[PDB]
This record gives sequence, C-alpha cells and structure tokens, in this order.
Amino acid sequence: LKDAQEKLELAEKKATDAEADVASLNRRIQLVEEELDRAQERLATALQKLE
Amino acid sequence: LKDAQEKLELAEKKATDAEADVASLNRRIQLVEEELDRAQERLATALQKLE
Repeated sequence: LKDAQEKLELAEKKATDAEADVASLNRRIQLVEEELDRAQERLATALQKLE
Repeated sequence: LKDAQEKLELAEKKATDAEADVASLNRRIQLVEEELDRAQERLATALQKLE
C-alpha cells in the first residue's frame, strides 16, 4: 500500500500539473490568435493606404 | 492497493491525455506565432513603403 499510494500521489500531481499547463496553453492560443487577427487587419489597412 | 492501482490507472490516463493536449496546444502556439511573425514583417515592410 505504501508504494501504491506513492504512485497515486505522483500520478495525481502530474495530471493536475498537466491540466494547468493545458489551460495556460489554451489561453495563450486565444491571446496569440487575437494578436494575429489585429496584425492582419493592420496589414490590410497599410496595404490599402500604400496603393 | 486495488483502489490505489485503479486510481493510478485513471490518473495516468488523464495525465497522458493532458500531455497530448499540451503537445497539440504548443504546436498551435508555435504555428500561430510564426503567422504573427510573418504578419508583423509585412507590417514593417508596409511602413517602409509608407515612408
């Protein structure tokens, strides 16, 4: 039981940290997508003014 | 020990799933980052053309 509970603890800690990493990466994805959209809009406006 | 092993299996499956999510989300992060880099390079070229 000592080994089994230690394995349980390590697996649960790893899964929780992985979930936190997933949430952080997803919010990073949405942030970078918003920045990309703003950059594309700026590019379009700049090209029109250039022409 | 039986319950501990079952929870170990569940926790390791969930952690592997979240690790795959991490891999996918980091791939998306890098790809959108590259697209944003291209967009900002285009923006810099556009400002140069404005000048």
